[PDB]
Amino acid sequence: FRTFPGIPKWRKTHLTYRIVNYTPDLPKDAVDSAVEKALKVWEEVTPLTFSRLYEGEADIMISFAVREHGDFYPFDGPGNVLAHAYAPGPGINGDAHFDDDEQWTKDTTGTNLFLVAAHEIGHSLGLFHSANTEALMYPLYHSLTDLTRFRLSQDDINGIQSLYGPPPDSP
Ligand SMILES: N=C(N)NCc1ccccc1CCCCCCCCCC(=O)N[C@H](CCCCN)C(=O)NO
Ligand SMILES: [Ca+2]
Ligand SMILES: [Ca+2]
Ligand SMILES: [Ca+2]
Ligand SMILES: [Zn+2]
Ligand SMILES: [Zn+2]
Repeated sequence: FRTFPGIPKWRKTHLTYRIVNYTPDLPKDAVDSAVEKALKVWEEVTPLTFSRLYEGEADIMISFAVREHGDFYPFDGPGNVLAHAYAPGPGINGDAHFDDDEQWTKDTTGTNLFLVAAHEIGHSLGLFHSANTEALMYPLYHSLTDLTRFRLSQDDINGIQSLYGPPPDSP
């Protein structure tokens, strides 16, 4: 696995997130659910937990945008770049932006928000891209991915636990 230069990481266990805006592609509940599920994937392999804020500045600010949207990395329209996130830290760091020129769906008919979100939260937590072709952190989306068999690879777990450690206990 790979981390960010300087190995940035959250210095606290209880993190907060907030959905800044909503895409027209899906109903609000579908967006909230996808994000919650993406966060759950990581909470179960670390001693971290997440709480939602509806106002103010949360650690992880989530939003949808198109083309130029404020940062040094404008989106490219439909296809190619699907989203991007920033390493742990204050301000824009830890935030995740989704390209709304993509057709976000709850399933795989279009671009599954859950899968992409899970990958982005990986960056928000301090993980960069992996060369391991089975890792969630390997930068490649495929429409034929089977959601029912989704799970983190050992490379993703090793990586995230090298930063925050494993959960205090297990079933
Ligand atoms: N087959 C495997 N292992 N797939 C994982 C994987 C494993 C298990 C289940 C699903 C997936 C796919 C998750 C989707 C990951 C996103 C795919 C990358 C799309 C292109 C993109 O948006 N790239 C930017 C890079 C921007 C750089 C611009 N210079 C990025 O990465 N942002 O975060
Ligand atoms: Ca932030
Ligand atoms: Ca795009
Ligand atoms: Ca869209
Ligand atoms: Zn952005
Ligand atoms: Zn990525």
